[PDB]
Amino acid sequence: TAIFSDRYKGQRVLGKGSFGEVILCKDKITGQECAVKVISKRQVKQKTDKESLLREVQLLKQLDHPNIMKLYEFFEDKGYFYLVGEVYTGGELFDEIISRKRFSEVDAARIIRQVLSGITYMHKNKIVHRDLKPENLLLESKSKDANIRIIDFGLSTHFEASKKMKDKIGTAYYIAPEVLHGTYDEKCDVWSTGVILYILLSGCPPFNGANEYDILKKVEKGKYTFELPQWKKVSESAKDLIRKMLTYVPSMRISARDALDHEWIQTYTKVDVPSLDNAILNIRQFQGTQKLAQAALLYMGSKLTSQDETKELTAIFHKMDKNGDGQLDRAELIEGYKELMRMKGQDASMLDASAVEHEVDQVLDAVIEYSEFVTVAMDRKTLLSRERLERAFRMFDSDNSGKISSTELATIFGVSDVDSETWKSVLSEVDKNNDGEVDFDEFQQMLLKLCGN
Ligand SMILES: Nc1ncnc2c1c(Oc1cccc(Cl)c1)nn2CC1CCNCC1
Ligand SMILES: [Ca+2]
Repeated sequence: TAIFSDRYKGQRVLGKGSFGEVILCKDKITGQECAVKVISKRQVKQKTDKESLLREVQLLKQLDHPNIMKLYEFFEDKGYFYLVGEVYTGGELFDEIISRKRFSEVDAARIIRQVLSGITYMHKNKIVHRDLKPENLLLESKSKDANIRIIDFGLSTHFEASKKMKDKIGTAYYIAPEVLHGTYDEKCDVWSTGVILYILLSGCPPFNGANEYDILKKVEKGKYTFELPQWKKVSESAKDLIRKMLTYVPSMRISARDALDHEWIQTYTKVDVPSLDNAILNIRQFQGTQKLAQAALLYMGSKLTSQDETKELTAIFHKMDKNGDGQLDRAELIEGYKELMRMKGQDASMLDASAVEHEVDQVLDAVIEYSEFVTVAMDRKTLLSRERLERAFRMFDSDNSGKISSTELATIFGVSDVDSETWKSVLSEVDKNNDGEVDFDEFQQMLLKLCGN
């Protein structure tokens, strides 16, 4: 009954999350800022009925814990769901960890106590996460003492997971084996936390592989070891907790509540404690790899979307061109730009007609010839993905060599799920005399060829 766009105005894009885009919105009356997740009904299938989702939303809005994202409102229209809640500005936990100079078991214990405290509270209220991963751990604010906030508790119960690799990066490392076979309960979140803890103390995923399916095979077998040099400096109580959290049979696995009472959490959140330097280095490399694979898939996705929309907007304006002089008025360009989103679905950044008019005004200030309007309007859509790709390449290239080796390409394309023979074939066409490494432009050329260009 209540309309989302009548209450809130979209201010900035916050980024892509599970099931949808996240937008920084502001209440038009009170000035309250909020983070809004927009879920497209045509792209995301519902697992439950309308009344089951309404009942969970009503419960989720009443729950309150300092390590759980606060939900404020919920809206639904013909084609979307709008989940409105509190905005957190500290970024992803792992992006803050790689910025600091030192990281010890005290820092890892304080992180995991917060995550376990939030999970314990949500399990007492019969809510399961299922998709707990570092990307769902946000820091409340930019301060070094900020609490961790878990986002997306309870959503996996009501929305089906995306099958596209651009939406599944990192997910295979943390998923509990019982989730893969279909019988699972709240203990799956203890397993996921166990994996995160293993990565915080060693910087290496316990279940790894050269591609998504190889990771899932290791997860399904459930076997892992503490046979890496970096585990020698870690306490025995930490390894005991990980062992209890990564116990295969969920009825034998420790509960979130009992993981809080574990000796490791009690000792390290209240006796020599060195900095886990090799772990930080490995987390920094792991984070850079995941972000570059993700940036590569989103670059290819936005390039295909841009090609689709460039051609559709050209056809719309060509039909609207009454005399065929290649030119149109501002009012006509709004009509055609609105027509594009009416058929291709509403864009998260274009919440209502007023947002569409402002986007058209920004393009008209740079450039009337409708072909020029199309080019500038579509380059603005890809801007973020192109600069994210170059920035992620530069971050991955930690020695500033300007190049990425074939072994690094194999790792990146493995995480991106691009077949080995497919990317090597593309590399041969970009540079016929390739010498086992590519610069940024050659890498970008490879991605353009990997999406039909
Ligand atoms: N609370 C937040 N504050 C700031 N940004 C948020 C979020 C967030 O979690 C949401 C935001 C709105 C609704 C729901 Cl159900 C979850 N998702 N995002 C988007 C981020 C999530 C982490 N990677 C970058 C994009
Ligand atoms: Ca390099």
